Amino acid sequence: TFRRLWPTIAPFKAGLIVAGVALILNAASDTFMLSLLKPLLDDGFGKTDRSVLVWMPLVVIGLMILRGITSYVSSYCISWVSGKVVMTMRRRLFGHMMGMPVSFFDKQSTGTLLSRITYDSEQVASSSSGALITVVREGASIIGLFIMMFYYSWQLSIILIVLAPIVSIAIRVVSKRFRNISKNMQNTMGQVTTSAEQMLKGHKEVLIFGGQEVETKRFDKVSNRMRLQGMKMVSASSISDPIIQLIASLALAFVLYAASFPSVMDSLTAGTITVVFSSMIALMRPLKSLTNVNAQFQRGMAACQTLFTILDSEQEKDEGKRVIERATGDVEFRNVTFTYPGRDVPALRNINLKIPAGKTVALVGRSGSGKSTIASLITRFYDIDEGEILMDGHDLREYTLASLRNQVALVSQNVHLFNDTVANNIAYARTEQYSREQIEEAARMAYAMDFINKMDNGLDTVIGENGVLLSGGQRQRIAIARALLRDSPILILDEATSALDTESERAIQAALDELQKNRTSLVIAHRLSTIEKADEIVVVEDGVIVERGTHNDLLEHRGVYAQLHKMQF
Amino acid sequence: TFRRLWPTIAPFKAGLIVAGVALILNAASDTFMLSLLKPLLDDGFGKTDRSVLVWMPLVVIGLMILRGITSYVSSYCISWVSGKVVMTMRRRLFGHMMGMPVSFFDKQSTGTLLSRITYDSEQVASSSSGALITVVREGASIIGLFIMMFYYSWQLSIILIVLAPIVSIAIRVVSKRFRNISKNMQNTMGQVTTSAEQMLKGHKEVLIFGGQEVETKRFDKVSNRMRLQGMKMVSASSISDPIIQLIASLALAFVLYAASFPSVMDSLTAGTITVVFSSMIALMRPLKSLTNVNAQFQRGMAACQTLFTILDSEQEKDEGKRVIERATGDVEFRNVTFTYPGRDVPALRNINLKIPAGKTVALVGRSGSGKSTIASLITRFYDIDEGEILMDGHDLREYTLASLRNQVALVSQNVHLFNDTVANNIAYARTEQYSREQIEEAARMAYAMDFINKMDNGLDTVIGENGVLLSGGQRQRIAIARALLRDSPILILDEATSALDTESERAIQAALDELQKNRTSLVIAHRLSTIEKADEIVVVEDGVIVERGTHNDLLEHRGVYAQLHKMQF
Repeated sequence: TFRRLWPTIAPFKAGLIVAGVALILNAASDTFMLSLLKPLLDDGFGKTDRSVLVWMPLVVIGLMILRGITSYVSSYCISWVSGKVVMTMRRRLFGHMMGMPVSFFDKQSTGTLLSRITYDSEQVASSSSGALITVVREGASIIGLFIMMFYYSWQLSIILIVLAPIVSIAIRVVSKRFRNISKNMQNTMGQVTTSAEQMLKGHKEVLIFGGQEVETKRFDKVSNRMRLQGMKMVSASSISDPIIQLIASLALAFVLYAASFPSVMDSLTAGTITVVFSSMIALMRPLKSLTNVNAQFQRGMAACQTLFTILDSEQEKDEGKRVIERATGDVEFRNVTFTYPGRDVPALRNINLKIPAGKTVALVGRSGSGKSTIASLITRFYDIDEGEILMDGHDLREYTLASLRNQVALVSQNVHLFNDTVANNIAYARTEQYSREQIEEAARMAYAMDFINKMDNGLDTVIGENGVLLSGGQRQRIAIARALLRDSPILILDEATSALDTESERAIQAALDELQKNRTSLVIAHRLSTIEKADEIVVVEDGVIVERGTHNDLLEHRGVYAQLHKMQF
Repeated sequence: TFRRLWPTIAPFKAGLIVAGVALILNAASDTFMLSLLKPLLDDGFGKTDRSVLVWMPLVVIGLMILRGITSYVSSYCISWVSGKVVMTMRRRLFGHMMGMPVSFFDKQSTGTLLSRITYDSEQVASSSSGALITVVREGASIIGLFIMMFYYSWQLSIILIVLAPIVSIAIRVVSKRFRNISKNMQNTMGQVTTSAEQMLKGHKEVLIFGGQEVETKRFDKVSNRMRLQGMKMVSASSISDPIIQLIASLALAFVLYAASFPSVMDSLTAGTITVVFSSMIALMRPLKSLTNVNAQFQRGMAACQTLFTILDSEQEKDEGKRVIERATGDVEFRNVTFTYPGRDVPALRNINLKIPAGKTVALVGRSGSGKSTIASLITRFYDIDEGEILMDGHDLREYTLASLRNQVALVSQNVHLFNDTVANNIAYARTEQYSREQIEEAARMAYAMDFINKMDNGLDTVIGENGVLLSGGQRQRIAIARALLRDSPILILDEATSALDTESERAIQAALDELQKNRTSLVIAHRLSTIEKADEIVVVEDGVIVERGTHNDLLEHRGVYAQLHKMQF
């Protein structure tokens, strides 16, 4: 179909043409190797015992080294072109995916995105390359073989290529005849098989009533029936091979009959004949290879259409351009009803949550639905389905997206530390902005210096995966250091599970207290200490804040907070 | 492979020998077909003679008729041998399967039982036949071709065939080297792809921070890897290809060098070298095929061992020599504990149920746990796990199985009607015992003659599957007719469906009352009318005989019968 990746491969058209010429020369070497038979057959043997036959080994070994060099060069160059186009496709796909919304990553198919970016892309490249090399090198081979046949024997090729379609239509009609006979009788085969099945399904009924002698006689008759049907199957299927071989040898016999001396043929054959036949029994292979070229090309184009469908999806909407340097103004959720995309049930109904500036507000809901959703809603990682999230006098939609990202920071047990040095991870995308001294001080006041000093290289050790592979609490402290260096006016604190890690829960809690001394703290902690520390506490059963107030006030108004507090202890 | 099984195939040895000689002749056909080449080439065209060329087409086409006839005869005769082996194997398998215990019919795999009857029985014969044709035909071709090489060239054959394994080991070591390189490279590729996967899964945390170029740049570096590493996939593999070709052509050079460099060889004429090379390339195939003979043989022998194990498995136990003409005595359980084989939970604990002679007992239970298994137990489908069943003062295990099975008769909504005529189905395995007049008398007394009266051919119509396809209520009517003709002293009724068919339920109930007017009859049933009509009513919830007494008494004492009276309405 329509491919618009040609501008991608246009800069590398030179390498592609070099690969094509290499494949042309490869096919030329192969067909010249085939044509090498005739001088060998005539002069090498018939004329003399020794003469041409000494030159020919050198000629064929030379042709083979030429063929190998051409094949290797073509493979290397087409690999270069494929690698470059797949390089461009991969980086374009990832660049789009950077700004592309969370919706595809919202469990649409996360594991298959890896396939899309690597396996399907290289499948597109390999399919296109395979189609190109196949069509060019097999067209070259076909042209070379045809010119060989016409040059060596002008009159033999026309009769033989006239005969070949006749044999083709004969083979097709015979195969169709025997295939439909086969399936037509296989219907009866299935009938008898079902008869035997129903016969044996009455095992209890046979056992209870009478004996098996009548049953054995019935199975004997049915067995004889399927045995004769199997006779018919094997006979009908086996007679195909004699018939097809007979047709092929009839074609050969007619060819030889034409080769019988008249005035047309045999004037110039000598040992030519085998060469012609050799070429034909070679020529049958590329044409078959040429049959699948279109199918392979269509498969590659379908994969490329999938990739283009991924690419053409709209990026994250960022129409709002209002900028905000510091977000000291409070956050205000006002009757904000959110629905998860792909989820029929409303994830979050209208909620009037207030988050005053420089205060601790704690989400204490235990239902597990909507608790982490608000952390995404405050950050425009999902669209605002309904209601207004007004921060510092303006709604989140109006604000520049990148602004809202840098203003807010979130720290959780789950944190994807990037494959880099710890110092670079501490200031992601801000290493130019933040000095190494600032990074060290941030790690110090986050109480993570023990973990950095533990590793040999320290501030430059590769903390990412396939590197240090540090423990989860250490990842949390790295994240707290990231937020602390950023000094985000708005902090989100998930704390999914409160683990009293030895020698580390005290340090991480101290770091949490250090970070949340100032700035708003939207905390989803299951730890009772943070809940008590919260200036306000909210419990939401996915619809609305059932209870609002202090933890003691929420204890006074039991509702659902009482049993929740029982699980807290 | 300790298959043995030869007594089965011994009487059909003559067909096997005829197939073998025909197949050897078929291989000799190919040998002589290639032998025709040297007269066709050396003395056909290079020679000025004409008639020798006209000789070839007729002889090759007649050779092809010989090949086709030999192939057809071989296929037909080995089909005969295979069909007879399958005949005896299927017969001896099905006889044992009917003799196999009901515990073998454990619902383990009902369709694979047919597969053993159909798929595995044909697999053993097909595999044995394939191994036979492969070894005989391909070995005949191999030995004939070697005789060819030694006949046409006493010298070139030995050098070519001693050089061939050298080329084989060279190909093996080179291919193994490249495969090892590629294989250990695959692990590096797998490791590299994990970096891209990690960066992709980290989108959730890329977006909150600045991300952007520091992501893409990093990805770009990783993007280069599967290009460069990707080149190592295609580069090395590519340079694997011509090298294995090159050395092969080097061998093709060497023999050709040996064609001329000696002053001794000097005896190839023109076509004999072509005959030798053609015979080599035509020999490569049968050597490959002959390598797979052991695999086919062992696979077929494994399927044969499955069938042999099924045949050798112990039948239903028949260690009872006590014979009863008519079971006029009472049937009674004494603390009979039963467990389904393959089930850990005791299906039925100890039960001491007594059934007086003549009187009717009903079993009631919604879930059916424990209720249904008893009706099978009295027929010795599943042997007792513990306890004893006293029939006429002796144990059922003591009684002869075939003798007992005639005493009790089963009636249910689901009855496997055999594909014979209605008259046979009424007197299955008893058509000689009872007269046709008795059969129609039983049909009339069953009060279901009408459905058979309106039937086209009357009592002689094929009634089972691939026939009239009778209705399930009418199947139950046929069963009540079966019992009427048998006049079994013991009756078990299932009555699971409890279907109130219009005008057929009434006749069914009338027939049930007619049959159970006399003789012992226990009835599982959800019908309140039948439960009331029962002389005794029993409720079993898989644990114990919960309630014993009349239905009014079982209503007076709540227990569980009241809950049954709820949905009996």
